[PDB]
Amino acid sequence: KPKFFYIKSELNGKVLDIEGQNPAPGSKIITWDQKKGPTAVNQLWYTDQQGVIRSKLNDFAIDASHEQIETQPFDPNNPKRAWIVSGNTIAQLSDRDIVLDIIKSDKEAGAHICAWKQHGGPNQKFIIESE
Ligand SMILES: OC[C@H]1O[C@@H](O[C@H]2[C@H](O)[C@@H](O)[C@H](O)O[C@@H]2CO)[C@H](O)[C@@H](O)[C@H]1O
Ligand SMILES: OC[C@H]1O[C@@H](O[C@H]2[C@H](O)[C@@H](O)[C@H](O)O[C@@H]2CO)[C@H](O)[C@@H](O)[C@H]1O
Repeated sequence: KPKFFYIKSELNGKVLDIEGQNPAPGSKIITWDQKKGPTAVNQLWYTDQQGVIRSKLNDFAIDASHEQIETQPFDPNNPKRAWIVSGNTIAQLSDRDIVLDIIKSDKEAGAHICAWKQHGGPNQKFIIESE
């Protein structure tokens, strides 16, 4: 029922990816080279009926409880787990000044992601790309 999308970095054209296709909670979200087709499941995302981002793989939310972002089951009363599309950024629903951010602008595949104060830099710039 939902249409899925990639979250693609303007820093290097790599996409957000649940490391190793791991459906367990606490799996790191990293940058990785884009896959197409049935194996792309851990790079595909959608927004739920309230507009909040989830993974196609396990319907988990993005979680910024730790320095590095990871997957966790969605909890509507945990502000660290509600992330939204906001123009060319992924923003924290509860604080729009906080966006997803490729740590230290690392351009290598496998880079980790953090929640950071918005500054307009290319490491905070993401394009939503329909599957
Ligand atoms: O390492 C990030 C990368 O992992 C891929 O999954 C690999 C896994 O890393 C490897 O240990 C196993 O032998 O094969 C899997 C499939 O190639 C993910 O597919 C990819 O999306 C990234 O998350
Ligand atoms: O650490 C997250 C934060 O890093 C900034 O980049 C810094 C980096 O932390 C530092 O080690 C290096 O010497 O200087 C970099 C450039 O100022 C990012 O700008 C910010 O977006 C976050 O990613």
